[PDB]
Amino acid sequence: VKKFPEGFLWGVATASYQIEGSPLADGAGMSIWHTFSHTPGNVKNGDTGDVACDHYNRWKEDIEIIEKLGVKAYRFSISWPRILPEGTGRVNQKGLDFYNRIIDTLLEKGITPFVTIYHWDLPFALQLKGGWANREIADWFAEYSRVLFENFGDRVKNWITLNEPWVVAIVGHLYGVHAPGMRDIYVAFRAVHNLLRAHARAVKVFRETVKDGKIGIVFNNGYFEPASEKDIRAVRFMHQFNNYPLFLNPIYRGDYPELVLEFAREYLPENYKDDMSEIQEKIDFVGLNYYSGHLVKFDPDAKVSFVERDLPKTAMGWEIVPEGIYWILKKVKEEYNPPEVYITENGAAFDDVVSEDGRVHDQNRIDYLKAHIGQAWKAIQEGVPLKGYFVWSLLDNFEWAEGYSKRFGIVYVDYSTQKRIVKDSGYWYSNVVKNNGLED
Ligand SMILES: O[C@H]1[C@H](O)[C@@H](O)CN2CC[C@H](O)[C@H]12
Repeated sequence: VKKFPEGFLWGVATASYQIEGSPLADGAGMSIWHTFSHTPGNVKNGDTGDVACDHYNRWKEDIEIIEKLGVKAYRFSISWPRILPEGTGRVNQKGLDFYNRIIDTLLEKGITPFVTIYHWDLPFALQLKGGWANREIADWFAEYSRVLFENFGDRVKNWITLNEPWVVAIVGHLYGVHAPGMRDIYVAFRAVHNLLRAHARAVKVFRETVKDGKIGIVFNNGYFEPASEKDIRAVRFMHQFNNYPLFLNPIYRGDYPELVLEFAREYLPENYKDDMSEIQEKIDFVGLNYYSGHLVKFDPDAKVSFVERDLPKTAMGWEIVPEGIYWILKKVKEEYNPPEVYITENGAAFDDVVSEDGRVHDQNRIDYLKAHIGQAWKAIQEGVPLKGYFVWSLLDNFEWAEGYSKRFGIVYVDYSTQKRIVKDSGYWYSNVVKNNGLED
């Protein structure tokens, strides 16, 4: 058997825009995901977050599912424009009320809330003022975070400033595949830098307002392997750029990673080091998301291309490489030694079907999760201070530019009826949580 530490936090995760629907209900302002998805051509099948899983109405039911599964922690995000419809200034009590009910319910049911302050749904009003490209967002984000802390910090004690700031910056502002849908490398690197400044300002406000809780930040990570000797530097660059070092080198060491500076120095503000002392504001934990591995080789035509491997893949076409989760956990301890780590997302999209027996037989997803949980266990045996693990996601949901076409839930959602059907993977996970680990 593989038993986890006493009190290890088994969780599930969601994000506001992906599950809630009702984006303009009760005085909410538009987000950049509302306006991005309502722009033709941006999202597969013209899908939007208008209805999603209708969690805005079905939240009590969904939490009852978490409870019934015995899951111990719920990572969810707050929609900024539900709270401050113009991004700064006016606070919307109905927005606070929505999350207050969720928080109180979780606590009543003995489930630990982990709140993601920013999970990509920037108020559209702030995008008009440049959004993450504008240095003043450190102020706007600080003011937003302060509202959350003042209203919820008496009850919520575990906070995450930003979800995947690499994606926010690069996918949103260089690739243009996510909101706000821009393709400018100078903007994208100013967004990187402003994300860090905003994160640090929020941590600073947190220390002034919630003297009893913990705060961290969540990064996407891939397991990059070289296509050979030589290539190994291509791997070094992808790790430094795409993984936690882009942000943790500033936080812990006060500068960007060496190979990021080699590639991107000219795109960063001329005097960006002036902000590094503030960026080093102390954090309580590091959240790592992990899903996939990539074979990487140097390619002269960022000087990196991916090499497709004949490995099992998910419906995203992502290679399944469970040892990657062990690697990234080892590597983060070795590089920055954060006092606590969480796996804040791990999961898989498969072509789920409801069988004639009314069940969803996702053995592929069970196998995926089991292998990664096993590799995480290993890291713990070797001294990584991993305190919890969160499955992405509780529910099938709006998967950004792929729309509803990609199902990551351990619970199936029939969008025609909003019916929830717990998948075999959800039942399997509940048993893992109950046993505090693998093989009964
Ligand atoms: O739905 C998104 C989520 O909002 C992000 O935090 C990153 N994720 C990685 C896998 C899947 O793309 C999931």
